[PDB]
Amino acid sequence: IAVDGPFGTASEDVFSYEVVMLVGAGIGVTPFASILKSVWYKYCNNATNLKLKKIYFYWLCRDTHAFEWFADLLQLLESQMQERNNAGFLSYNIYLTGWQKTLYGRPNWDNEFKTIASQHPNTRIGVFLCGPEALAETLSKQSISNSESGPRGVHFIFNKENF
Ligand code: NI
Ligand code: NI
Ligand code: NI
Ligand code: NI
Ligand code: NI
Ligand code: NI
Ligand code: NI
Repeated sequence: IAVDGPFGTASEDVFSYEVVMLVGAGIGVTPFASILKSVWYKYCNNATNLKLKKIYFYWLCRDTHAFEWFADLLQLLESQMQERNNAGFLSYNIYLTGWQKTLYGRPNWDNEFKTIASQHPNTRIGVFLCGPEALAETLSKQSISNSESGPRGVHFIFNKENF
């Protein structure tokens, strides 16, 4: 059993939230490949657990060919989802940082958290990451700064995972 596999801790944590923000940068996108596959499998066969309803995926990429296989995986998943009546389950943004649209540059995280927040009031959002320690700081800060103690407040819970 792998942490990034169907019965791994990371996969279980991801499935415990109604909505999640998954961020994978560079080689850090690799674990998410197995996680996305397992989540799609569970969604189609796991009657006993129906918690996860929405995935916001962020891919920070420098070399587009090095992980060409990951892009194909995203299209594959996206296709299967549109098929079995579930397009909208996954929304992904790809950022080419070398210098479902693909953008050049890095995201404005403050803007991203606000948008997601406004779309899911009174929701506990799990935030996950596999990438540079700095990006972890940013996500942590944003997660806290964008959460609200109010009744309709949104909660961004950054989950540490041992990839
Ligand atoms: Ni194992
Ligand atoms: Ni496993
Ligand atoms: Ni378990
Ligand atoms: Ni090659
Ligand atoms: Ni350069
Ligand atoms: Ni709700
Ligand atoms: Ni609350």
